[PDB]
Amino acid sequence: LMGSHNGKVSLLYAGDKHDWNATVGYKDNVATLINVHMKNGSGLVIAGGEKGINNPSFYLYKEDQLTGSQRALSQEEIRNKVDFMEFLAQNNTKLDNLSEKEKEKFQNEIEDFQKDSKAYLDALGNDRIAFVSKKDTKHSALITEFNNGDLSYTLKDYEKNVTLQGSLKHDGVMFVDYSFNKVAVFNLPDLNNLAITSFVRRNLENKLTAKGLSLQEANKLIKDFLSSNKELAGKALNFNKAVAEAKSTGNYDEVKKAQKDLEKSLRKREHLEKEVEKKLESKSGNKKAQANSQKDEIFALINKEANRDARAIAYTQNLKGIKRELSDKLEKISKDLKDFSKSFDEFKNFSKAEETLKALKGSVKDLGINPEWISKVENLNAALNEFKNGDFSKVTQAKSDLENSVKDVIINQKVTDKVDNLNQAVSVAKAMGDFSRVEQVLADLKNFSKEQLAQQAQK
Repeated sequence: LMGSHNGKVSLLYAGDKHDWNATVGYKDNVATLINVHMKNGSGLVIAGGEKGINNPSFYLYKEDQLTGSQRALSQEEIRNKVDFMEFLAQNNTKLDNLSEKEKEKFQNEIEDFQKDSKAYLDALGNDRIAFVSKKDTKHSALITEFNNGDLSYTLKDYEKNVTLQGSLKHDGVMFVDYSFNKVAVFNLPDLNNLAITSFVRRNLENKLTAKGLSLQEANKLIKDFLSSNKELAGKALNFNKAVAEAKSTGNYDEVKKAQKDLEKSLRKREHLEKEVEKKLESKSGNKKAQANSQKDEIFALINKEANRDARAIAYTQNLKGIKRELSDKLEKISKDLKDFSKSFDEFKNFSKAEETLKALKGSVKDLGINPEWISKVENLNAALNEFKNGDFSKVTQAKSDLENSVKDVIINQKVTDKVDNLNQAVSVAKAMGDFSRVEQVLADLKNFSKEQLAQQAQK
C-alpha cells in the first residue's frame, strides 16, 4: 500500500514490492513536476509545459488486466515504458520498423499503445521527460531526454560534457552540444546540391568569395565542411550504436569510447573553423574579432544551405510514408465497402449487413476525421431505425449515398496517386530517353479506367 503526504509539493511512498517513491509539484491544482526515485538508483523526471503534466498517472501506474485495479509500475516496467517511448522517438512516432526482439520486449507497451495511442503521444509530444540510468561499474549513467518529442542522449560520470539530440533519419538534422558550443550535423547523401554543379553551389560560391575569400579557398572550405559533417554524422550514429548495445550489456565504457571518438572529430571541426578565421585575419590588418564574426557569417551560409537540403530530403521521405499509410487505410476501407455492398445487395433482393457495416464503421474511424462520413453513417443509422417502426427506398438511398461518397474519395486518391506516378515517370523518361516506364503507368491507368467503367456499368 502507498500514501501521499502534502507539505504545492506532495510525496508518494510506502521496501519490498515497493520499487519507487515520487515528489509531485503543483501550480494553477495541476502537476508541473513529477520526480521518481527507484531502488536501482535509476531516476525519472517529468516536467509539464504551460498546461502542466496531463495524466501524471501514466508515468507511475498500470491497469491490471486480471483485476481492473490500479497497480504500481515496477522500476523495470518504468525503464521499459521509457525504452518503448525512446523507440517511437527514434522512428517518427510510428510502430513500423519494430524488430522481432523489440516485439518481444515491448509486447505489453505495444498492447496498451494499440488500445489508446493518446496517452503515449500526448506524453511524448507535450511533457519534458528525463530518465537517468542505473549507475554502471565505472560510476557512470546515461540520461535519455525527451523534449519536443525529440530524443537526446547524454552520458554522465559521477571535464568534457557531451550531449547529442535529434533524429538524422527523420529530421534530417541532429545536434552535438558540448562544454558550451552546439554543432549542426546533416543527413545528406554524397550527391547533394552543395556537392553538385547546382544553382545553389553557384550562389554558395558567390556569397563566400564576396565575404573576402578566393574561389579556390571557398571551394576547399565547401568540401572540408561536407567532409567534416559526414565524419561527425558517422561518429554520431556510432554513439547511438554504442548506447543501443549498452542497453543490454549494462556498460558505458563503449559509449565513453564513442564519445571520445566523436570528440576527436569535433576538435577537427574546431581546427577547420579557426583556419578560416586565420586566412581571413591575414587580409586587412587594422586591429582579430572582425575576422571571427566574418568567419561565423560564412559558416552560417553553408549550414543554411545544408539545413535546407537535409530537411527537404527528410520531408519527402516522411510524406512518402503518409501517402503510403493513407493509401493502405483506404485500400482496407475499400474492401469493407466491397463486402457491405454484397451483404446489403443480397438482403435487398436474415440480415448479414449488421457486421459488415460494423467493420466498415470501424475502418472509417481508423482513418481519421471525416464529418461528412459520420453524417452519412448517422443517415444510414436513422433510415435503418425508421424501418423497424415505419419504406425500404429510404434505406437503399442512405446506403448508396454512403457507398457513392466513400467510393468517389477512394477513386479520387487512386487516380491522383497514379497520375503523380506518370508525372514522375514522364519527368524521368524524357531525361534518360526511356519511355518504357511511362508506357507501364499509362497501361495501368487505362486498365484502371476499364475496371472502373465496368463497375459503373454494373449498376
